[PDB]
Amino acid sequence: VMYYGKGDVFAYRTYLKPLTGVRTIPESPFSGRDHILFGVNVKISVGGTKLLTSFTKGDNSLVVATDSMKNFIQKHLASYTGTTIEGFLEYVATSFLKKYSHIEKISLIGEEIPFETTFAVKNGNRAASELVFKKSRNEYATAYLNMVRNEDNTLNITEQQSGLAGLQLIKVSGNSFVGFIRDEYTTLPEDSNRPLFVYLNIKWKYKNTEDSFGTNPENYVAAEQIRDIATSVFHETETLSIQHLIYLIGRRILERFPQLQEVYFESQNHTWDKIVEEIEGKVYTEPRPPYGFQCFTVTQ
Amino acid sequence: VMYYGKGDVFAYRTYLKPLTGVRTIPESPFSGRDHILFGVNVKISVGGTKLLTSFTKGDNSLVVATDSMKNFIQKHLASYTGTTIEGFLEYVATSFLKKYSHIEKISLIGEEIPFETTFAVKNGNRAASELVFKKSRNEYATAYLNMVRNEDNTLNITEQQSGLAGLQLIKVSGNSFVGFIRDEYTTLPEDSNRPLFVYLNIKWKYKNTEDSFGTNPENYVAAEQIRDIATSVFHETETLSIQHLIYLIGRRILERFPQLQEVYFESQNHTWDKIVEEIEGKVYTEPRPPYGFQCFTVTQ
Amino acid sequence: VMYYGKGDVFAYRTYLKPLTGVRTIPESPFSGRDHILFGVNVKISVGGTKLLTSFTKGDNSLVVATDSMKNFIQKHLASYTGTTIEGFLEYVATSFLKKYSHIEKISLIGEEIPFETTFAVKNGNRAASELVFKKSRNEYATAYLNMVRNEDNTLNITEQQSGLAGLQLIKVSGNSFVGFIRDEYTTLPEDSNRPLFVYLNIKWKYKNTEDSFGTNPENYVAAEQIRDIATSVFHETETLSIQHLIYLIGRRILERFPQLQEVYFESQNHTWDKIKVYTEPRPPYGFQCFTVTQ
Amino acid sequence: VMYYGKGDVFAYRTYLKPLTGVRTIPESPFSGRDHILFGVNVKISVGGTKLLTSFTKGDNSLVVATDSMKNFIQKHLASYTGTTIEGFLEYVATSFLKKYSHIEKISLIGEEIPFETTFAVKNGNRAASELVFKKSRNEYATAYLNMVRNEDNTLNITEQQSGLAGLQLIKVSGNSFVGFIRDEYTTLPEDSNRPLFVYLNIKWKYKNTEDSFGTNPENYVAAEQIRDIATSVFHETETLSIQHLIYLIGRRILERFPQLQEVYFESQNHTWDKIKVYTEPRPPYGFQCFTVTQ
Ligand SMILES: O=c1[nH]c(=O)c2nn[nH]c2[nH]1
Ligand SMILES: O=c1[nH]c(=O)c2nn[nH]c2[nH]1
Ligand SMILES: O=c1[nH]c(=O)c2nn[nH]c2[nH]1
Ligand SMILES: O=c1[nH]c(=O)c2nn[nH]c2[nH]1
Ligand SMILES: [K+]
Ligand SMILES: [K+]
Repeated sequence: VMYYGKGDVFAYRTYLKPLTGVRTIPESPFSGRDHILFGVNVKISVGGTKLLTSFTKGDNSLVVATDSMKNFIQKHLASYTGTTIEGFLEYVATSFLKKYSHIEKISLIGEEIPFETTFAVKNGNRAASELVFKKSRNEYATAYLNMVRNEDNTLNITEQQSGLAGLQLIKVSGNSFVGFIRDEYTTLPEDSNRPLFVYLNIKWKYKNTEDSFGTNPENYVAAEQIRDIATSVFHETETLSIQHLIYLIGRRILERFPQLQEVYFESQNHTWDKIVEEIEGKVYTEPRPPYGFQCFTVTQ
Repeated sequence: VMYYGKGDVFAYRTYLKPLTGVRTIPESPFSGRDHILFGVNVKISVGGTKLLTSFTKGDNSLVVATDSMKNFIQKHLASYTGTTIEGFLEYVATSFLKKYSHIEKISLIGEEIPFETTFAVKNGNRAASELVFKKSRNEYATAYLNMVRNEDNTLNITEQQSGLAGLQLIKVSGNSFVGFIRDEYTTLPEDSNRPLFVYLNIKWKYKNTEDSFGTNPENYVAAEQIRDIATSVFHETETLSIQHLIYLIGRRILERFPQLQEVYFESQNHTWDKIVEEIEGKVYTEPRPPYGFQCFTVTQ
Repeated sequence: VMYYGKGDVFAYRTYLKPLTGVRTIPESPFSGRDHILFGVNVKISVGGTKLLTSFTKGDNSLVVATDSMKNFIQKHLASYTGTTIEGFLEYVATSFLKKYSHIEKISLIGEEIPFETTFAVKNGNRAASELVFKKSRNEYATAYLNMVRNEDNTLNITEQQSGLAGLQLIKVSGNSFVGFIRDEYTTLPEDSNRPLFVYLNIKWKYKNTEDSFGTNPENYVAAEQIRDIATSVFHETETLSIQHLIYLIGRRILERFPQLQEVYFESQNHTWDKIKVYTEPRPPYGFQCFTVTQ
Repeated sequence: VMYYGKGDVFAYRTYLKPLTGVRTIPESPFSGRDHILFGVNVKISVGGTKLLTSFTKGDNSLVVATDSMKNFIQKHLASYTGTTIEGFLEYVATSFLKKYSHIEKISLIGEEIPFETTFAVKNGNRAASELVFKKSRNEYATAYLNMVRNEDNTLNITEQQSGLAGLQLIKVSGNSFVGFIRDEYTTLPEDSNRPLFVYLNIKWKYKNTEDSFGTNPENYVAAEQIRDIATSVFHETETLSIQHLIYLIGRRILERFPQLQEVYFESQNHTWDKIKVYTEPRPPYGFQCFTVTQ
């Protein structure tokens, strides 16, 4: 392996081109993004056989400084005319490989920095502010893009993924976990009504990469819509495990978005413990640190 | 000094008594709390001259185990019949001092664990879920209560404060910081239009402690309403500094809530830097770690 | 209340004047600091009645920008000729009030950024490097200073404290917690041999503020020495509670350092649960606050 | 993909069998581990075709609860008779696949929880305590193991790696970064003497998996020794980049440990900005990934 790059390249700008013309689904009122305030955190990693002597000899002749990669990313947000985080990564990647022809591969991760609308009273009228936004530390959209320059000097995307990260959902009732193996290592009691608390990271892969860029926005799959499917499916279903929940969420995603090839889940179990004192309302509290987790792919 | 206690006592319960009958203000649509899902993180600290030998001699005869304080808090959330985090602390404090008459002082901090409504589709109807909630890592309500047992064995509250913590607001334009001292230590340029990013922690003190408990809920001041004043005032005003912004927020709070005696601000400045590369849309990025801060009290 | 300032002002300096000639105590090998690499994280807060209109009117005419406070701190680490973090805060505070006559009060917190030595081979000899250091995220020295300008324009120290923060100590045996109140709320079993795991913040106040500056280094009390007293006392004693442990640590500190007026403790209990094998507990943690005076 | 498991399974054990008889190298004093106190944080992941219906139908009949995996790990630390974190993972993996025939693959990550010795006075003599240890939040040993059940029911190790994580090293001088591309996007000045601050994660693979278990301790490679090689090489060399530094560290590791097949580096650049006085940079950090093979 031989890669180098820059992480935590934050970039914020106002008045990105709005995302509109999206295709709606029953589970979500999402209708687009006004993009008055946009933020992204980018990680860039590059490689190429011509970088060998920067490691073996200390020869920096062909090294793009990682500080310069930071400048490159931030400058390209200023000139980006598109509407999605996926399209921004494609713009950066194509531009970078065209600039530096000795680079054979670039990998980009983009994580949206989400902001929420606030309201203000102007002359007796309370209405959405175009100026003041709340920074959110909750869920956010993500994107991943890898691109190569082939031996014949043509350029190709080699992996593209979109995602939703940081979603934390608790369902207070309507969840069971029963019927699991009870042997000499089992101290977990059967529970026909637990308050299941799941962390969800969800990623999806398009059949056609062009659909990820917003160029024809009716074919875009928004992380907001995926989020809203997840919350609806969790509500609708008596869950039998996190495994079965994420299967059902994935099936619903692929049914709603036939342009997707597959969907990938990383879930964690953070369910609260019943308190020690006997019960009045039932009371729960934080568990010990060990957390369950699941990784699962659903394909068309 | 001589105190001991328990921190990070989390307690979650469903169907706390709803908060309704609140008094509205122009800046906020807040109309109450449904309390289907309630969470709080409590810190308890106690003291008393009779605890001396637990330090000086290792005699635990009069020590309430901190684990037992945790049990006490969690059990009392199960039996609490009120509607506010302030009233919950009062219930815990009065009950604890009545149980343990050798304790002379108790200090409680409560931090709400906020949850946000989600939506689900049931038989074609998309509507607020009573089951699935999103855990929020954004702003949250707080409460502080100190109570003593006097030498004559009567009980009194000795300090009570309510608050809002973790509010992060960015205003993209309509902020200036000019006219400050320019001397041999000054490298900051004058800026007539900066994207001011402030962290706000806001605390308030009632004239009459009973108004904090929800018993007559029209006299309650909700952290939600304080939040909404802060966002409105930030929008309405060309800011001249964070100092002047928090003064104006405080004045508006005290005007809207004449039952409050004073309001206290802890603010931090986290404003982004303009990027190094020249500009296309202007682009900003994260600053170096040093952050400005302000502490300020406004009184009636 | 009316204060403003800057937090997280980091400053890293090479070749500060070495701290030497400190009095060594039996609990600790500490005998000074080479100061090849010295880092500090400073928080500055200032106030004064003449700042009122910066809040009430948006008038910045008397505002020292917090960014300029950051520059002031960093520049003064470059010019500081002393040997201790306490002396550095004194230098910053005096310098700042002398520079800005409208400031009536300044409060400073300094946290040392600790570095540890590393091994290098030089001509076959393994020894501590003079060039390569390891950044530590464990315990660290602290200092606190509040200074005011009086109406007669004299400057006065109103608060001064030194400290050790972030010390995490576990003793595998020789600890009990028994005899506490058992009632309707008690589920904790009595335990005659627990692996007590304590977090310790320890603060001390000098009888004579001059002793904190290193001017006469025989009178300086190093956070390293306080750490080593804490571990020695923890080892020596069959503990009966965290309360009684911190009492005994504090008594030893005051006995070893008669120039100290008081010691202050903030402890937390992070003892593992028994499943011998132990594991991490649930989040609630016990804590204690306690002062011993000379 | 179809896996599930448990993360953050902490387990703390006293008096593990000591690691002794290790081969010492010139860069490091390391000569074993007393193992009075031993902590590990384990992540377990398992899979198998027979788990399909636990996802597709909600049938838990073949689900080992992740809580039970936690119990399994913790109990096996109590019964483990070996001397290394790599050997502990092997014991857990073999034991788990032998217990649960429907599991076809298991992946384990183990992170050592590092403790440091402390000073105590015993009858006037200051010495390392056998009872009181300091919890360290600095660098730590790691191990990784993947094991599968074949169709003929043999068990096979498919991946195995050891590591050192969280090493943070700053070298005050003797580092350059010059000669890189300067174009429209370059604002970074050339620097002939920077205080290079690197974070290092270092991983290695043995030629013979048996060497990782400590069974023959002369062949074990301790994370402590890798750390000390890293600091020695950093010291010895006028660095020309992080890229070239990690190349030289890796070459020295493979020379000192011919039983190793490869070394892998994940480095990050956290060098301070110059305001001599330096300060913390803005958040963006450089990083490098690089493998050296024997
Ligand atoms: O949903 C769950 N899946 C699991 O595998 C599991 N194991 N313990 N609890 C659990 N809950
Ligand atoms: O609003 C501000 N107040 C201040 O005191 C300050 N100092 N630098 N920038 C600043 N901005
Ligand atoms: O040392 C202790 N002090 C306490 O107050 C306490 N309470 N529970 N466990 C405890 N341990
Ligand atoms: O060691 C370095 N390698 C790099 O690639 C680099 N880029 N900017 N600074 C750097 N330093
Ligand atoms: K719309
Ligand atoms: K209502």
